[PDB]
Amino acid sequence: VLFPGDLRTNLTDRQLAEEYLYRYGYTLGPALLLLQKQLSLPETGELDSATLKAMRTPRCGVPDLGRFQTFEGDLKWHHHNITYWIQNYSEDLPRAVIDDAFARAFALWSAVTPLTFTRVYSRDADIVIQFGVAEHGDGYPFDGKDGLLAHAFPPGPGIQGDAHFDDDELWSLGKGVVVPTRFGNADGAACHFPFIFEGRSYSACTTDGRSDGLPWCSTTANYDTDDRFGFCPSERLYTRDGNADGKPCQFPFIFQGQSYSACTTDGRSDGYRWCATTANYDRDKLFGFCPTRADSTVMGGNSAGELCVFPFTFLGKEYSTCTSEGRGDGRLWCATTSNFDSDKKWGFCPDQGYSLFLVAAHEFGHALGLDHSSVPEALMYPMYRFTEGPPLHKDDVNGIRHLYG
Ligand SMILES: [Ca+2]
Ligand SMILES: [Ca+2]
Ligand SMILES: [Ca+2]
Ligand SMILES: [Zn+2]
Ligand SMILES: [Zn+2]
Repeated sequence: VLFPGDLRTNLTDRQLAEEYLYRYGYTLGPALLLLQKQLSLPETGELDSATLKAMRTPRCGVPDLGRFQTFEGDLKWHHHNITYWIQNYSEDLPRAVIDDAFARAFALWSAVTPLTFTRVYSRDADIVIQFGVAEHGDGYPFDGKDGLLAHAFPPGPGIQGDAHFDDDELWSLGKGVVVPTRFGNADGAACHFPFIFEGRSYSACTTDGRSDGLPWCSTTANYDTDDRFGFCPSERLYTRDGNADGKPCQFPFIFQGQSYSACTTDGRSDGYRWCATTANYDRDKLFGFCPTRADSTVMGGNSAGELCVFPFTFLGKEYSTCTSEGRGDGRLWCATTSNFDSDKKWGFCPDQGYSLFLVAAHEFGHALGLDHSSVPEALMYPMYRFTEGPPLHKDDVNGIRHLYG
């Protein structure tokens, strides 16, 4: 029926083209014609449906023509060992997955050149890596969800060689929120969203098929045929850090003489959720931090930030997984209370997100001196499109090789 707080203000075709052609350095037919060449679209010189479809797809924020500013130097590194510093992390992913995605993105390039990359921990690095949100320190602000996904600067001193990723995007490995599991039979392997269990398709973790309320997930596309799974982040299964050694929270638990039935911040200013791992913290003084559940935290709607509540009632019916019921755009949402028919509290469920790996490899191409390829399947192509294979293409290789070795 109706979804309040769902805002539709996405720009019209003309405003979009005007901004896009301005932002990526093209500035209408002459400009459009250039854009179609850069992207290898039919060169019609008209704002056609293929051109609009492209302006509407997520891409890199680095201009296709022109540069961000005047840059110092010949824009090619002149020492082979390049240093990089990861100054901050996105919370959408396990810090280790982030470290690894970047390491792998760098490896695609050290592979076909004499360069090598070594992780460092100071602003000293040749390449400083950072997650930022809108205005983030350099005068080239990001645009909120889905516009440009990131950007980087050519080789050089200062901000040059740096790479920035827009944390308004859901960062992942491109196939749904990255959720490493605990205790399944899957060795800690990550959840495979979407997964099939007893029929149904799940795009998040569920507690159904269980009675203990532990959210789990298949680690393959079909659990029914594979029997491989693991448990998702839950304070009912484990806790992190603290002194409880990982033991699950116990509800309820006494603290400051007060009885809690959920994690809490009382006693902290850093909004971190924690809980006692025994029925009484004052007596036993054992506690741990409640892990965060990214697979089912909604975006947008009138409850951004909150968790899907399953099952939830929609049109008298019961839903136990994210749904697209009630929508014509097929997108997934969930209610953030058990009854949506009365509460109307909802949000959109996490999507595939953007591969931190692919985007980083693309941006590192810039931090090394490369520009945009006009070859659709090449890594240095401007637009984002998720693919499973190795991403360096012949064109990327010819380009990085023209600069190094
Ligand atoms: Ca630098
Ligand atoms: Ca964006
Ligand atoms: Ca984010
Ligand atoms: Zn780019
Ligand atoms: Zn930036």
